[PDB]
Amino acid sequence: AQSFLNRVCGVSAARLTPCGTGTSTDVVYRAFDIYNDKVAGFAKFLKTNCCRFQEKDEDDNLIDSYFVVKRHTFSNYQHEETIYNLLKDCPAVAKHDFFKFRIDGDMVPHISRQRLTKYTMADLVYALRHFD
Repeated sequence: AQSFLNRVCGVSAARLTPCGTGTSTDVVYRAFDIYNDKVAGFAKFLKTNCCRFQEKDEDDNLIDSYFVVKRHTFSNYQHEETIYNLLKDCPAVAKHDFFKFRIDGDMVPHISRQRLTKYTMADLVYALRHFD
């Protein structure tokens, strides 16, 4: 519902406006740099397992800061929690926030990264190397 948004902004000061639907994911077309068993390369894929929330300034201005909450597996969910707890104290590590929110009869785990930007650096490099 709406309380999901009230959990996402968690404890800081947001002023958060949804960036899509209600409480589900949002498709985007973003440049990835991927290598595994099947696909390999630097190409524009279409990412769809995140929820985006854009931060509102005072004066109800829209500021360049997005809360990106990803919802994915449970087994992966802790591994990332452990490694974050290890690297927590670095200055360059985007502040994470791990929780579990129930939708239907499931407390599905979410991992929210805070105060990130619209475009990553892969997007800059792609846009400047494949220029049309």
